[PDB]
Amino acid sequence: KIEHKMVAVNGLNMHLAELGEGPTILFIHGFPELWYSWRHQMVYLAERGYRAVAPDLRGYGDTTGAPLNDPSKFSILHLVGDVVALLEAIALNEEKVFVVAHDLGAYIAWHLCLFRPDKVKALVNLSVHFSKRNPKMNKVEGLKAIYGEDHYVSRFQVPGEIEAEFAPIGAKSVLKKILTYRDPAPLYFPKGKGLEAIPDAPVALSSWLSEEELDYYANKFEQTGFTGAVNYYRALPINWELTAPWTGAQVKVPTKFIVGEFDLVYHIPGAKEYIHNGGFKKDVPLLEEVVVLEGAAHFVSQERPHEISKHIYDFIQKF
Repeated sequence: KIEHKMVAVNGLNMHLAELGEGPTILFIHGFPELWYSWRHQMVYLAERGYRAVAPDLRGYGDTTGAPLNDPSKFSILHLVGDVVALLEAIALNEEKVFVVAHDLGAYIAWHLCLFRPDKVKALVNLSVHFSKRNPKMNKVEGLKAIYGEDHYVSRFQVPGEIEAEFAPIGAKSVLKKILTYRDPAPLYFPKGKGLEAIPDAPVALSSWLSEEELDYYANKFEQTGFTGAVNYYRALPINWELTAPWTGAQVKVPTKFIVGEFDLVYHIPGAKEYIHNGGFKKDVPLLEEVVVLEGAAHFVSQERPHEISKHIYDFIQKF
């Protein structure tokens, strides 16, 4: 079974979940997730001679030491810093390791590969495509322009506001709503209206999530709150300023990209065109073909654990 340790990483006490032995695979979770989201893949890959490592990121679960009052400490540079420190601590010998990441974890991973391609052998990213930096505006301003104030990324900007919205509702209901979400439209959180703006899917579609599995998540966020998680989104404006030096730069790491057909991120305007029609291959010259999972929504690691697990294995076996 899975071992859990606390490692000192970049001024954090970082919780790390470990299973297996062999070459290392670093798993980076998304929002609003935990090491626990990789559960199926850790097992599948450990049993096949890989060493699965999955941290809780800064601000999430059992990882501690990050000031919730200051979003700026959740900038993309801090995050990539954490990963690098982590790899020094636990990779040790291995010149290079395999990375698998989802959602914001994918965002972090892209930047890991931009900033330190010497550390990564090969990459599997889920949900979030490489996004070219828009010299005109940042993502928050861009998404707010298209979808309005109620767009979740906007509502998340001001500290306390979204936490206040969730307070009366409880972690469990909120997590259920999000994890179970299937619409390709983005989420909205209009002021005072709680979760009422989010449509429900047929209960049958979310059978992959179990009461037990949901409770794991609910119990963690009950104790930590959502501030650490949400601060990632808060740091997006600064992230734009800080990533200026990498205008025009390319990811030089062999990459596989997998996305669910109904993934809200896949349906950002221009995303499909960018992904399928060449732009994505231009920025990521070693992108081996894109995989779209038919009938899958955002949380593919958990919704389609076999398909995901197998794709990961078939790709890293090449190396």
